[PDB]
Amino acid sequence: RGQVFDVGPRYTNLSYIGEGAYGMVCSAYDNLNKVRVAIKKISPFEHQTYCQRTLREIKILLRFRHENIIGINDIIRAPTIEQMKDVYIVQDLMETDLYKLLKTQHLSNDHICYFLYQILRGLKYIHSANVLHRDLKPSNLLLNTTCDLKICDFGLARVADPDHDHTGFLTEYVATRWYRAPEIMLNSKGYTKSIDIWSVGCILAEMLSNRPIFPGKHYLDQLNHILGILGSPSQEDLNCIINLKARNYLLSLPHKNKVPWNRLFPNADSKALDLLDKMLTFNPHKRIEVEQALAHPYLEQYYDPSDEPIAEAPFKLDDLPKEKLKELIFEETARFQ
Ligand SMILES: CC(=O)c1ccc(N2CCN(C(=O)CN3CC[C@@H](C(=O)Nc4ccc(O)c(Cl)c4)C3)CC2)cc1
Repeated sequence: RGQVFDVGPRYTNLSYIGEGAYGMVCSAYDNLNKVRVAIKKISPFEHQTYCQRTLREIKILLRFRHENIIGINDIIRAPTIEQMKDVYIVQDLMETDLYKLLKTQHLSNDHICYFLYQILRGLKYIHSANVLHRDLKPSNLLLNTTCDLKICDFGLARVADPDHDHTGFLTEYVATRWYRAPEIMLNSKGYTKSIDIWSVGCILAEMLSNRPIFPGKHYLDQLNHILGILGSPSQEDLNCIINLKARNYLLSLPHKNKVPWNRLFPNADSKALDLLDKMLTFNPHKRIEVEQALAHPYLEQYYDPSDEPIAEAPFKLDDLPKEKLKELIFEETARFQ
């Protein structure tokens, strides 16, 4: 679109797909490996934050190999650090994403069940590598005509760090508001695996009704949408809240009873709602883990631990200047030259 998309000599015949904060994505013909691929142009080097998100996307996707996780097939950039101003990331081309599908189609239970299984199968692999995605939502679940589902966008991913998850009440957060677990607003930095399970619970709810379950209009409104459905937290859950300010705030609220899942989703499968309840558990310590979710009765037709692979070894940037991050991005993309 009169921007500049220099991907030769391997890729030709471009067509605009979309754009966002990250940059722009087109489809293109891989003249060396038969078919059309997706190529995204990233221009991150003027700011540390954009460099961090780019290095995470690249380092992680290059180390992962899983059917339900988008791969990186190739990376195009200049031959020297001085001339490198953009980076083009080549990935398998997908037809749509769950966000776009839910705007035009109501899904049958058997589609919801199969898509949920794939999300959880990919998430099992991510979590087995000690990685957190931290921004799961419908637009980050890519889909094709044969209903294959691939998780994308690891720009906000982190290595899990439960010992350093604690933070103060109403601490700012970057990931997508509607998919934030309640603890993000109360006492958590989103450094435990439970953060992702909550987001998957939101996605399941959204597949059941074609509407976001907790559409907060702003930061604090997100927690009151969550409490408006889950109802007031139990005494046990309040005494696990850590922060004086978070405890005081929850104790100051009028009592609110839980809205039954069968009243929000009167046409849903009862086993889907039992699993939804366990993913949307207020206390992250009581929230179901990915392996338990895969073993839940709702997914019994697909559950097969021998066909739900894990990573061969776990993964083991904050305040690193943009210049150092550019050098690391250069080194990480060297294998494709
Ligand atoms: C603000 C700013 O300058 C900025 C700069 C960088 C930045 N990063 C975010 C994380 N990165 C990504 O590339 C994430 N991508 C972007 C697009 C999405 C994706 O994978 N789509 C996709 C893939 C295959 C397909 O077949 C199809 Cl149809 C679509 C996730 C790195 C860059 C964020 C922000």
